Amino acid sequence: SFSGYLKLTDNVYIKNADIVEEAKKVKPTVVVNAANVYLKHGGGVAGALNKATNNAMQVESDDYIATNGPLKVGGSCVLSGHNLAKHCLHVVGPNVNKGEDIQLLKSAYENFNQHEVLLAPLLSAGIFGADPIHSLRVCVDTVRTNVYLAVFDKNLYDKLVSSFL
Ligand SMILES: Cc1nn(C)c(C)c1CC(N)=O
Repeated sequence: SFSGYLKLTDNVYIKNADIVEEAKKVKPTVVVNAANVYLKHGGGVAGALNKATNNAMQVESDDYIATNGPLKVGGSCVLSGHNLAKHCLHVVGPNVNKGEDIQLLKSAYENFNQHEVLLAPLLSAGIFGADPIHSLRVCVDTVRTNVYLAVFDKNLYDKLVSSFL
């Protein structure tokens, strides 16, 4: 199962890890992707997860968008986890670099509550432009299911742990 995690709360755990390497090692039931409404997995966690699937995630995602249209900011969809997990929960957090409402980050984390355990990144952090300390706070105050957070950047991981209330 999950190893080397620091316990933050009853249900939130955190580790300085590459989420792709973590997924390949654990092969969890659910890996969360930091998706955009179009499921265009270009950069950040999405680009890295998609690249690990040899673009199979993008092919599947384009078929999903052709049938269903775009997701909502704060919304999600469950697709295949390919070689990384049983399922991938594509969750759209607000992108602050696109003027999206930061209040939608709580709605985005509510999607995690439909899954008993998840491997996930911090929503809206990184190239999405939100403060990762705020994202972790919304995560622990919103998610009630077991979430194992993978934070790629060591310096950010240390800052998140040392500032966690
Ligand atoms: C992979 C990966 N794992 N995690 C947690 C992040 C933020 C990434 C994105 C990247 N390094 O391209």
